Amino acid sequence: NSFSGYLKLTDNVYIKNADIVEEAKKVKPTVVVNAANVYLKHGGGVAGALNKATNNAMQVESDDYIATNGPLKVGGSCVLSGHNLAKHCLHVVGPNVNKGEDIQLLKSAYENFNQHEVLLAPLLSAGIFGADPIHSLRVCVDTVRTNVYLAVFDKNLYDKLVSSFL
Ligand SMILES: O=C(O)[C@@H]1CCC[C@H]1c1ccc2cccnc2c1
Repeated sequence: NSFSGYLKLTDNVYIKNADIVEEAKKVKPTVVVNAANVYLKHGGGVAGALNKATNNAMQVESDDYIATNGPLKVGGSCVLSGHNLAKHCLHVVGPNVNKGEDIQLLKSAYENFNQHEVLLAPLLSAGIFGADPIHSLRVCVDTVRTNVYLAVFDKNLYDKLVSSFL
């Protein structure tokens, strides 16, 4: 949890223009959040990048979790190993609004972060999930009560979020 270069947006939300994989490899936080789907198949977006950085150890562990426990619900989460990236990975499922899942479930998704005092995380439901990223930051701000360090890869998006939040 030795984060460097973040800007404090609210009492508990911090943001940085950084690759979440690089932030995890250097900081080794207690919790890194994955933007997962219900079967924990880490094919693209942040999930694909985190899994590749574990050289597929995350996917093998995720497949065993699913075979034993079944899929997650949209808005739900599970805690698995963080492997070489963190102590734990909190796999959280935001709604895929491009497939008709309700945007209301983005609040339920962010509610999972409140179970952990400090988290390194991406924006949920943004990117391949189709939600507006600034809307996702607003829901994070309105819902998360614990300390969250958001890593935003794209500089154009980062600048847009900071201008809209400040
Ligand atoms: O922070 C961003 O710019 C986006 C917004 C929501 C998903 C974020 C993201 C971050 C790292 C990534 C690495 C690899 C691939 N996709 C990635 C996506």
